[PDB]
Amino acid sequence: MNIFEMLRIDEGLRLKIYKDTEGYYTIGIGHLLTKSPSLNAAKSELDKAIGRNCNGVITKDEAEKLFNQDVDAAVRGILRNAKLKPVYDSLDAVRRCVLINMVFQMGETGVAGFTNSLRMLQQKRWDEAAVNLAKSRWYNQTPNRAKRVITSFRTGTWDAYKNL
Repeated sequence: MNIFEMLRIDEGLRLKIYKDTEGYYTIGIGHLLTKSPSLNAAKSELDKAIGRNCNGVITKDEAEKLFNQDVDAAVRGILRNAKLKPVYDSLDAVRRCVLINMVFQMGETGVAGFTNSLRMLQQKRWDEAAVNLAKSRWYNQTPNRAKRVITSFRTGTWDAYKNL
């Protein structure tokens, strides 16, 4: 299991513009297009992102390209962020993927806000950190995904995804 497979499980693949869990216009593998209520705004962002007139629809290849970009941008974001970098550097391979999953979903800024949890992961207090992470809007809103993530940090293995 790797970061792409893991995110492909959590986000799904959709080749037509759709609304995410929060109501935002999204495409492919969790690629947010716009927070704007306008489907047109969305289709506009899409064409700009793909470089073609897509009329709200993309190909598998195009979804994967956006996916490649997104994951890269997530890793680079972590590496450039003063709060995240040290956490990431302190973690093992599996847990690093897990942090990436969070950043892909909620953005750098969003994860960097989880001060206490970050500190606990840094300290390798797995159980404590799992309980702290569970006390969030994130968890309450997407509990099945959050639980997979939390369990992954908890055990440091891919069991939660070997199911799926």
